[PDB]
Amino acid sequence: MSNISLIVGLGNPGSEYAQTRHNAGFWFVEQLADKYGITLKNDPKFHGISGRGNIEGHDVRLLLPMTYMNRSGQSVVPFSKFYQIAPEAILIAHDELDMNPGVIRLKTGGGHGGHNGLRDIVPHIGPNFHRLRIGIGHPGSKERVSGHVLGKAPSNEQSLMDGAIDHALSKVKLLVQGQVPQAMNQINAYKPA
Repeated sequence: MSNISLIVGLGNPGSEYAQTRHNAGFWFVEQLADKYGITLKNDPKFHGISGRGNIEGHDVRLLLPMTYMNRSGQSVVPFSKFYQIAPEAILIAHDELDMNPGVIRLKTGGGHGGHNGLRDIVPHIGPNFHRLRIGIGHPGSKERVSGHVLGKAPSNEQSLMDGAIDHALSKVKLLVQGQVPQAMNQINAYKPA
């Protein structure tokens, strides 16, 4: 398998969305960046904030679109095309409504599952990139979905999510080194301690 060479976190720009559940992807990539000392800088050419550096012996790019969530493809697509990165070398971290806080899964392929950031990406690069689905819970009804993803989690649910993100972070070495089945097994087995 392809090594993962581009890791994307999905979310919305600005301090009012930084702590919301819909920025789970940003939390993961920001924390990865600082773990490895990768600096994320403004990258207006690609409508995002990006960085590059060594993670566990491999040269990896990191991207946070600054397009707003529903327009994420306007950053991910031209960036991946410019650097000639195939979908199979891409990991996209995002909030997943269909999984509870503290649940996290790595998935390869499939569609957007209703996720409005992935909806903007699958059409243009196809589906065969990897996803880190960070569970944020489902509020109860189709009506409350928007206020839930656009809201800040209470501290109990947030700890659960952070625990899950910390675990995936510890598996990034397998991902960048091409070890995706092993990483999938090991990420997908997580349960809160």
